[PDB]
Amino acid sequence: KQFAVIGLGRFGGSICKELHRMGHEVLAVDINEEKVNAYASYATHAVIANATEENELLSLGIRNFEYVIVAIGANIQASTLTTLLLKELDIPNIWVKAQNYYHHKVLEKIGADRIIHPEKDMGVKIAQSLSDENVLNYIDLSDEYSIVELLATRKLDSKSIIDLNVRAKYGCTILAIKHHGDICLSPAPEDIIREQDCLVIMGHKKDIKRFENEG
Amino acid sequence: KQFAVIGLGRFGGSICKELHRMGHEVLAVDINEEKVNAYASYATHAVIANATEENELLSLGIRNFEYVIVAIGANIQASTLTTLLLKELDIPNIWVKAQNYYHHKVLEKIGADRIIHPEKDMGVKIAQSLSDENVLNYIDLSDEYSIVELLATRKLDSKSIIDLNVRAKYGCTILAIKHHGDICLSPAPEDIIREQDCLVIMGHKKDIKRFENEG
Amino acid sequence: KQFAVIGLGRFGGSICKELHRMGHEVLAVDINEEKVNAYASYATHAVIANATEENELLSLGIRNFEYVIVAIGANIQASTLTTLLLKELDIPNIWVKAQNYYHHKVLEKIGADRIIHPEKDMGVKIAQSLSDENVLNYIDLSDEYSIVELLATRKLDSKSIIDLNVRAKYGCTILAIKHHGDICLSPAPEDIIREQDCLVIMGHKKDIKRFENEG
Amino acid sequence: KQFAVIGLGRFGGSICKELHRMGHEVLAVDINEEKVNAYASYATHAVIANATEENELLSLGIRNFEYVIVAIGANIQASTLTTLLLKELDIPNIWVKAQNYYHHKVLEKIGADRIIHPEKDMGVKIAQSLSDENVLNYIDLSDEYSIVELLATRKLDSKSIIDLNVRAKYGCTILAIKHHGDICLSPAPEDIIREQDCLVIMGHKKDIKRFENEG
Ligand SMILES: Nc1ncnc2c1ncn2[C@@H]1O[C@H](COP(=O)(O)OP(=O)(O)OP(=O)(O)O)[C@@H](O)[C@H]1O
Ligand SMILES: Nc1ncnc2c1ncn2[C@@H]1O[C@H](COP(=O)(O)OP(=O)(O)OP(=O)(O)O)[C@@H](O)[C@H]1O
Ligand SMILES: Nc1ncnc2c1ncn2[C@@H]1O[C@H](COP(=O)(O)OP(=O)(O)OP(=O)(O)O)[C@@H](O)[C@H]1O
Ligand SMILES: Nc1ncnc2c1ncn2[C@@H]1O[C@H](COP(=O)(O)OP(=O)(O)OP(=O)(O)O)[C@@H](O)[C@H]1O
Ligand code: NA
Ligand code: NA
Repeated sequence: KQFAVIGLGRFGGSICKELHRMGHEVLAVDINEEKVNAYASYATHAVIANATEENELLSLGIRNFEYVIVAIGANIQASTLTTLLLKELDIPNIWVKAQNYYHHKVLEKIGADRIIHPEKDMGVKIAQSLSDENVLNYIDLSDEYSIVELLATRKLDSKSIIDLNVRAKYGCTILAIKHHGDICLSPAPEDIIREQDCLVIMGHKKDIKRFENEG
Repeated sequence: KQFAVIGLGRFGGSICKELHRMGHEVLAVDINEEKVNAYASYATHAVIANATEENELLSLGIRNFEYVIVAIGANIQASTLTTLLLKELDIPNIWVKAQNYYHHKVLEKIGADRIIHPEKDMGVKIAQSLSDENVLNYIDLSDEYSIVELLATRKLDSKSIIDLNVRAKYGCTILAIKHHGDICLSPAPEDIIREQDCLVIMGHKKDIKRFENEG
Repeated sequence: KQFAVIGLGRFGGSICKELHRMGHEVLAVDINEEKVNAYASYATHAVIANATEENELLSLGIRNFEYVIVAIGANIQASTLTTLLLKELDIPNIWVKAQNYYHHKVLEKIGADRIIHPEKDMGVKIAQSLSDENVLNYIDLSDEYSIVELLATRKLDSKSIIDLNVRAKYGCTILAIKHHGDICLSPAPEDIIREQDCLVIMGHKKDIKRFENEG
Repeated sequence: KQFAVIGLGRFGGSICKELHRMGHEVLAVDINEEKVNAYASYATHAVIANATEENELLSLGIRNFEYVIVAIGANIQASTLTTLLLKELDIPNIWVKAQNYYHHKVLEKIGADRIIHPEKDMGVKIAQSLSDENVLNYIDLSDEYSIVELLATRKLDSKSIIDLNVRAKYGCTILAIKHHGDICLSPAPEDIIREQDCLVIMGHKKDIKRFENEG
């Protein structure tokens, strides 16, 4: 797999550094000279180029990349023109970072395979942690079911798993308990719940909220 | 709970809209007139103010907010001077959006309770999906254990749960299977695995990668 | 018919002045204060507004206009987001002025009913007059047939229509002859051809060029 | 014929590409480095130069060109100083693209052989098509007579030429009928008029409008 990342910002530069860490061939393209010099050591190849130009895009050998990530999310004109060129060049996978709702609609029309909202998705996840401080990290399996990594309270100290009627009353299944950097995978009844550490739970979205308030 | 969000960007405006959707009192503060007019309907109170000024900050009644989120991640001077004022005003919870590694170190010194990297965290999660297309969304329970929502392949079609020796060989536990918008919570042996839909699994980080390659 | 012209440039301001001359209700929208003040007397209604904003676009009553002309041809971001909003608002006819080939392709994707190249079409017509000074104005009926308003040469002076074997040899039909501000519609054989005045001809594109060189 | 085009914009670059297509020697002059690199392949010779400088203008051998086209229509100072130099250098034909009415008056004073308004002429032609949707393209032979390429309506279907009394009542002559990419030159009575395709007509300006309303 050969990856090309166009636009070395906070979001684009993180993809370059992570893919280079995993041992992947990454082409880092940016119009800024200082950005390319900073990410020259964090990419297989770093080029100072304008992606809105077809002649400069063909000089990179961009047709040899299966995945191209257009991480420009503040210039709609630069973002939409780039993916119009890549779609014309028959790139199998174009992932674009969008800015707002209207930018999302343009990229969907001109054939962007996946459209990403990094700050919008994180802001929704952060606002869930602000509203309820008991949660630490959650993953939405669907619109009604989710896996929530809860934080243990003071009332849950010295409590066994069989004491908590999550399976019967709340209809939720405890998945894993982490104690002081040691994680217990699929605990069996019964285990004593320690102080304020991680507690992974799975259930309906409304059912987990009932467990937090009651227990 | 009263929340104040300072800086209505892509990240800050998403927290305002999500907290207002949940029914929370949100104060939206921005130095830009156009940003405040756009988010006036998505916040309980929207004020055009400079947060680096103590006199303007005290005019907002900012001492009445338990949570203040400083969502300025491109102006380090504006971000660090705001949280210095809020720390001086004894705000119990200050959550700051950082820009790079050096901005993270300054905010840790001047007393930021939680420091957030929205684009850096999403770029790491996106790069995991680029490297392995079988994964869809994952949550890191620890540095060695994670819950990965896999995507079913063609070889897993018409296969039962008991046929897959994930519990014995791979040491991984299947958590939930979603079929065409219908999610089965904690499936029992045995269930037929359908076509390319969601498949939630839990196990060691290295053990899940073995399951993807072999099966 | 109610027309809205967005962008009062050299091209947009000409549509406003011509439609207002014919007695049509024209809404002139521009983001520049000086442009609106200049065209306030040449439009039924002139508003200073940003067309990329949906709230400002709905304040104009833009849903009441059958034809909206987006005459912005130097800002691709402003041009493509305006027509995305108008397409979302179900405007029956959206005519957009494009900048280059790539801007033409974006507007075709997001549903522009007619795309106009004013300078590109005039430059092609002007370059035809530079290459052959005998022509004055031409209209392309098809890719092989055209009506060319020729200019009479010195060798065509004191020549009758029957003397010119355009119908038999060249396969071209003389349409109209203009003499000193007096235009003769469909002349009959034979009429004396005067000095260097207009001479409208119709025929194949290659056949007219043979007539110019030989006669 | 040797042509020089000064200013490679939307209008100037179209003249360069069209004249180069016809097989003419074109000198493309622009002050922008990126414009010259783009049109280097579409011109015989492309030079990065400032046309307001006499020393740079004489380095191009501009005295060897019969036609010079000054396609600068947004900088009046650059446009008027260029044609003052070319008039001083005794260029036989100087064609200048103007911006407004006052720019047209200056160029007429300092000796511009032909002054062109590309957006103003297209805006007038476009506004004629907006006012009456039956017309497609027209050419003004004079102030009272024109050739209009009409669009066939539903009431003109299955109608013969002799049925339409354009020659007797309206005083208009049908010139050519185009059917599905096939163009009939000077049709003879009688031909059946098909569905909504091109229909070229010639007559007085007021007489054609009567034909559209009645038929
Ligand atoms: N036409 C272009 N071609 C290549 N790179 C470009 C182009 N235009 C902008 N860039 C670069 O893309 C990077 C990211 O774009 P920008 O800063 O506008 O977006 P952003 O949404 O604010 O970024 P992020 O949130 O990832 O920090 C910048 O380093 C910028 O220099
Ligand atoms: N001193 C300040 N007080 C209040 N708001 C401010 C101040 N300085 C900047 N802002 C606002 O904060 C918002 C977000 O800041 P900025 O755009 O610099 O950061 P960012 O990291 O690029 O944002 P995001 O990624 O969330 O789009 C902007 O709307 C900006 O106007
Ligand atoms: N978002 C916008 N909303 C409304 N008007 C706008 C907007 N952006 C630009 N305009 C106006 O549109 C007009 C024409 O746009 P612009 O000058 O960028 O294009 P152009 O192709 O150079 O124009 P022209 O060739 O017709 O002179 C200008 O008067 C400009 O102020
Ligand atoms: N002094 C100069 N000498 C040569 N070229 C020039 C000079 N000044 C401007 N130009 C170039 O002339 C070109 C056209 O000029 P400009 O863009 O100002 O006019 P315009 O009327 O907006 O153009 P168009 O409608 O053809 O796009 C531009 O590429 C510009 O760089
Ligand atoms: Na950002
Ligand atoms: Na123009």
